[PDB]
Amino acid sequence: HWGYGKHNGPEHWHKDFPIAKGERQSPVDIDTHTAKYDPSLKPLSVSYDQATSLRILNNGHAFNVEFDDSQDKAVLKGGPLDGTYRLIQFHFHWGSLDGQGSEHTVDKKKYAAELHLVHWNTKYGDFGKAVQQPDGLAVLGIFLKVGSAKPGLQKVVDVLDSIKTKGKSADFTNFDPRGLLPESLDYWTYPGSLTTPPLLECVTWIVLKEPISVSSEQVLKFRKLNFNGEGEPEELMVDNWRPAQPLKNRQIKASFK
Ligand SMILES: Nc1ccc(/N=N/c2ccc(S(N)(=O)=O)cc2)cc1
Ligand SMILES: [K+]
Ligand SMILES: [K+]
Ligand SMILES: [Zn+2]
Repeated sequence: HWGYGKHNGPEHWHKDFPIAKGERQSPVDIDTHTAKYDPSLKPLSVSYDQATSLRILNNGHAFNVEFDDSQDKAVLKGGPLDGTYRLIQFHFHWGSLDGQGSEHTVDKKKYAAELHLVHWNTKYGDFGKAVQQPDGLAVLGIFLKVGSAKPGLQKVVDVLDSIKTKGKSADFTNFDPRGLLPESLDYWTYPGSLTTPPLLECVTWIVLKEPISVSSEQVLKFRKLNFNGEGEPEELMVDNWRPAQPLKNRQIKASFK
């Protein structure tokens, strides 16, 4: 029954998930001055031309846009990655107010929200086997700030009314995640974890430096979602972010000078 509240939120997770206090937990604060440019990083390749979305789901902690990952399509490679990683889902974390909501921070700055595009390493055959591996996953993280609308986000916004409550899902085909990407692929990268239980330490994080802008109206619609199920007392789905965790024995690398 983990969640984001007082009695079940991030400070409680370690009881059921002791890895919460592990050596490579996420998210982290990205100290931009300490991050070092890495000339060993290969160009990052985001190839989403053939991405095939299937469905959108309110899982009671966020909403997931799911992809058919049965064929080699929507792939992430290059950068810090060895081999090819396949897109399985994306989701967001966001705040109750524009001043908070991101999981990663940049010199302690919190963005209004953060998009996570989740990929599994194809060497491991599927997502379930990949999460048993230290290099099983790559998550592409993208910050959201409130300003101009993101036109490519609107289709997601408009379907949220149909998945208000935990356990609701809806068909969501033909969504193009290319419409969610900023111009620049400049990034920071480090080894980390899932940011929700089970908090598994499988993730190569790739966090883009350039945020996307979304409108106040768009993020307000995220905030109308519910953590609770249909017929249950309303608890708005807001502040579904884990705070920054200790960096410990890690270096953050920059893809740019
Ligand atoms: N058994 C199991 C259950 C839930 C799992 N969740 N997958 C996740 C995928 C991505 C993230 S995140 N917020 O992108 O780090 C967090 C969790 C993964 C494995
Ligand atoms: K609450
Ligand atoms: K949940
Ligand atoms: Zn996430």
